[PDB]
Amino acid sequence: QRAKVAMSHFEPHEYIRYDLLEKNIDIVRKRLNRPLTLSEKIVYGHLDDPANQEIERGKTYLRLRPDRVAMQDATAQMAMLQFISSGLPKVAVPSTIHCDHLIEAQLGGEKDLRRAKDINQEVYNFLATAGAKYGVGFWRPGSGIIHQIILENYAYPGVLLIGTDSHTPNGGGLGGICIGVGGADAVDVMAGIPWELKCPKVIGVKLTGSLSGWTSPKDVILKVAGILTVKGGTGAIVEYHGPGVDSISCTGMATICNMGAEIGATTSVFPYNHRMKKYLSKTGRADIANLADEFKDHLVPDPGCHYDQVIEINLSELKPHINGPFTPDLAHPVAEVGSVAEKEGWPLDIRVGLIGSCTNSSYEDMGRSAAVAKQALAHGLKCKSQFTITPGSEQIRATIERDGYAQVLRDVGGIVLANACGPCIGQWDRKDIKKGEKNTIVTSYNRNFTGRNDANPETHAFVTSPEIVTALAIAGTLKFNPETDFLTGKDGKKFKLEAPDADELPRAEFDPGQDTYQHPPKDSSGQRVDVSPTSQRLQLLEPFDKWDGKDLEDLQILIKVKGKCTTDHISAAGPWLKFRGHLDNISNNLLIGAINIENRKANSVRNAVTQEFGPVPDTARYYKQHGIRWVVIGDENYGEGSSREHSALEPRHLGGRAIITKSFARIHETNLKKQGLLPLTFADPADYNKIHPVDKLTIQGLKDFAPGKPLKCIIKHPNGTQETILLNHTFNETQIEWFRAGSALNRMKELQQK
Ligand SMILES: O=C(O)CC(CC(=O)O)C(=O)O
Ligand code: SF4
Repeated sequence: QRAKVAMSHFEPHEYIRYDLLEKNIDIVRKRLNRPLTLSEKIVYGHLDDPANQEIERGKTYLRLRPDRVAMQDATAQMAMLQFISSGLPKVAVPSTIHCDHLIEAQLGGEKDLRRAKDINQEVYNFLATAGAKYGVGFWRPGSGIIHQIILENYAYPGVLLIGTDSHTPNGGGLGGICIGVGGADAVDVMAGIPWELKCPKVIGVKLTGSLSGWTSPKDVILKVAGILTVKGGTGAIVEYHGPGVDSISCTGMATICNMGAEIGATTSVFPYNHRMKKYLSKTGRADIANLADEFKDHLVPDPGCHYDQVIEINLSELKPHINGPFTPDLAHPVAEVGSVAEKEGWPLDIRVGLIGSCTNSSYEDMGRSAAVAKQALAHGLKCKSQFTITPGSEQIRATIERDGYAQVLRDVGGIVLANACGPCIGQWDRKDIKKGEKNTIVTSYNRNFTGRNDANPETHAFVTSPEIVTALAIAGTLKFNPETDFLTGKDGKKFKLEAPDADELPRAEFDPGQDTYQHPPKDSSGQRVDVSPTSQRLQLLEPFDKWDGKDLEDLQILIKVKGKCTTDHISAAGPWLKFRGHLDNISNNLLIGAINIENRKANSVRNAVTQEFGPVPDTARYYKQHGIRWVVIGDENYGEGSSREHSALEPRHLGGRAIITKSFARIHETNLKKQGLLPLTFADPADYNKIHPVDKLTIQGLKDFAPGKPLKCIIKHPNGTQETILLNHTFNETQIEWFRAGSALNRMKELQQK
């Protein structure tokens, strides 16, 4: 470039390329002859061949070059084990590993971490030395949660970042296009080969007005989530625009983008503006803010760019919301959730109140919660509900501890957890309830699908802002309304809660903390990575079978799934995180949470030759060692949720060939294709009704598998009738080669020596 500004402090030699962004935007701009949205500018500004790339929203697969890769320790293991199989020497773009997903909440900060490190020394150590070996930066356990370390250190306007986590859109709060992927997408960028992405549509949400009172940034995506729903954002990027943008802070902007993962959006982004400039300078990146100020026409939407749908939200009419209890999109004003709870049969007294995580743990957030705590304490009140605080990073723990917020929150009775996901992915030894107990918990997180936080199917979880969680945790009931209601203080007087006031960023600078990162040594030409051969924690990958050149006749249906089938139903979290680097060990959780349309139950499918009902994993393995290839049949938005590539490897390992659904979620469908399976959707969703557990399917036409050509499937019913349906797919000729080779990885390897 002519400028020479580093990407971050951890890669001083790797410089931001806005000259390249601008050359490619301008190449593109002139083929297209129209105004581009901001996400078109950053996405198309990162094409590997802008002159030849065919660009059609919701139609072409864009071939991109991401700037940096970020991995999280529950998905970095499989990501690094597949990278280890590419055979490549070192990674090709800046990459980092963050250790946040294997630390369980039990006693508090310090104690839960010493136990995580003892318990997990094998995995942490594989990650650290594979880091030292292949050049990936390593954030040491307890250092923070990946989306917070990224926003505070690695995100900047104009970055195209990919992370092995669904909540990676968090970065859009700093004007970057940060998309979540499975580990095999991460090894493509890391291997140096172009990454593909189906050209997104752009939903535009225009923000008008200013935020007030109890209303936070969190509210804007709770309202939008309710407006679009879980199915609403699939295939698009939500771009936020309007006067109202400058009324939100950078970390508030990151809250909104972060929760956009729950409506199925490819990512979410906000335009470079002064709030982001400010945060850049307060997080030690004044120079990124200054460089960006000179490339500002490339970091805002063009005038009159076109959104395929526009949603208009008035921040000034907006008022506090609590979403749930079993999806992020049943939206409620905080004002009404009391009544709905009693009309509906929802536990009214709030059991545990949880604030924090990477969605709501900025200094601003911690401060507004403390500004509510400070008033209850000022009337000798304390938390009527159990209360936990999770800092998203060591830097946020260190700075809020120092500016006093952390003690305020201990004084109303909160317990500060380790700077790790903890109860947000379900990594929580909860004890106040009995299992099966019916109870209500309120968090400031994002996802509140079933059993996500404690695996108690009957726990009713609502998500809202940290300030409303504190206010409702002192109250101990969903019946309470902060805005309106009075509290009886220790002294017998009533008073009400003042809407919090708080500094957006520290008056002072931010305390980084001690000893959070391990640099890769460009030194250790002799760094060695060893997976002990008999480890129950880690296992080297073994190449999947290449395709047989034949059609898939007489496939047995392992399970026909009724309803919602999220990646937590396919590959559960909680206790299976322990085996996230061991494929034949986590495979014993294949589809145990899914509902079998035959008997309305989970984990009891009927074995075809023994005619006895039992676990799905077992039955699949049965089929496998008997030579039975099988298929999974699903309903809408299959593979919905978390990025877990183990939802695609695990059917591949137990002998699955195809998953035929009415619709797939984005990240799950890339992962099926990457692992050599067939993701197929019905060309008519009414055909899901022609297929029964007992039918055998033949998928025909693999021989002349073509982009756009649909596949013909013959349904063979027990009485000798058969039916023929058509099945569509989104395989381009790049993905058909992954199919052929048996996985994308087997293909990757054919491009060297075969
Ligand atoms: O149906 C598809 O082709 C994929 C989906 C999600 C995506 O990859 O963006 C879509 O195009 O809507
Ligand atoms: S599990 Fe929760 S805290 Fe962790 S990265 Fe995901 S949204 Fe953030």
